[PDB]
Amino acid sequence: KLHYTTMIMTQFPDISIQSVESLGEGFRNYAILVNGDWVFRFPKSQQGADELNKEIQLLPLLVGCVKVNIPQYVYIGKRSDGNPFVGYRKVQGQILGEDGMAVLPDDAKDRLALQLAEFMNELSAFPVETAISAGVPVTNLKNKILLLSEAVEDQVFPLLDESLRDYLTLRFQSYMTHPVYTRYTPRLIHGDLSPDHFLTNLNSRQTPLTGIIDFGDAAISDPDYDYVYLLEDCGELFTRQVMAYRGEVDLDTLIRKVSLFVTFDQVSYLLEGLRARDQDWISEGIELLEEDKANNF
Ligand SMILES: NC[C@H]1O[C@H](O[C@H]2[C@H](O)[C@@H](O[C@H]3O[C@H](CO)[C@@H](O)[C@H](N)[C@H]3O)[C@H](N)C[C@@H]2N)[C@H](O)[C@@H](O)[C@@H]1O
Ligand SMILES: Nc1nc2c(ncn2[C@@H]2O[C@H](COP(=O)(O)OP(=O)(O)O)[C@@H](O)[C@H]2O)c(=O)[nH]1
Ligand SMILES: [Cl-]
Ligand SMILES: [Cl-]
Ligand SMILES: [Mg+2]
Ligand SMILES: [Mg+2]
Repeated sequence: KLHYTTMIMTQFPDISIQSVESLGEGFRNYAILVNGDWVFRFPKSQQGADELNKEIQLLPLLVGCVKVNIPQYVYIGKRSDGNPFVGYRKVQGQILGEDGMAVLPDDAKDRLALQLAEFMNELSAFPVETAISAGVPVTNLKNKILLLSEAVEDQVFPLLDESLRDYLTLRFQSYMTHPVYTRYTPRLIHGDLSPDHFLTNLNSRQTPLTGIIDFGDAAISDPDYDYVYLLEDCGELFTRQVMAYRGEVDLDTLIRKVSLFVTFDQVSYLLEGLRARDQDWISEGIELLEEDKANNF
């Protein structure tokens, strides 16, 4: 508390702090709300610092290209050399969350699907070279999944029933051996496009999506990756609606491709629990892998 407030007030003489409250946190950042108005967002690691340095350069170039609100860093602070933090006016609205889309009526879901399709479209139109110049990495997704499959063999396979191992090997091979999945034209992607990052004003019937946050995973990569959490967290029906508005073709094949990404996400989630040495997380991740197999076959 006093730790974050002292850094803020030392570095920003125009901020007089009357209230401070925790707002949210993810794997890479801790966010607090100052005076009900300002989000101060603090990286949790050097990797978080790298991602924030990317966002500092990228987001100002994106503001004028998207039709939702995104964070605009007004305050740029430093913890010490190479350790930035930022402050931005809260992106307004209600975070939708996972449990949000499940309850929404048809007209609202239709409008949200249209707005998300448009947002993805805008990212796919953004000049890749400008993004790279802003520190956005070029992530060859085929090579990333190859490295993942090696890690799984080493760290994950020992924990599994051989039948679940057989399933995972099948999923990795189904992705890796099909050019229909592995070849793509790279684009700027958000990289973590899950509904915990969707800000809404459901009072607006026709334009319920108002904001998107957390661009820390932004990459030049496969645009189909930005469907992964739509499928995992919003469901196949909604995901297919977004795909239709975007003019995707052969949705059965595309859904299969994204479902492979979902499998790999479940592996990744377990690997994070193994890295953290969290037995509850490990057990949860093993269960999610079993559910992935049961849901697909
Ligand atoms: N909370 C419970 C859920 O947690 C995971 O899903 C969440 C991901 O963890 C998030 O992403 C983060 O973790 C990823 C690796 O897993 C990273 O690549 C990414 N950069 C991180 O921001 C993503 N934004 C939302 C998604 N619902 C499990 O998969 C899911 O089964 C489980 O129900
Ligand atoms: N309502 C609201 N919540 C925010 C805002 N910025 C961050 N948050 C919350 O803080 C959490 C952590 O921020 P995020 O950038 O996603 O951190 P990361 O996932 O660790 O990279 C988010 O998931 C939100 O819950 C904002 O502008 N408005
Ligand atoms: Cl992956
Ligand atoms: Cl398969
Ligand atoms: Mg986040
Ligand atoms: Mg992030």
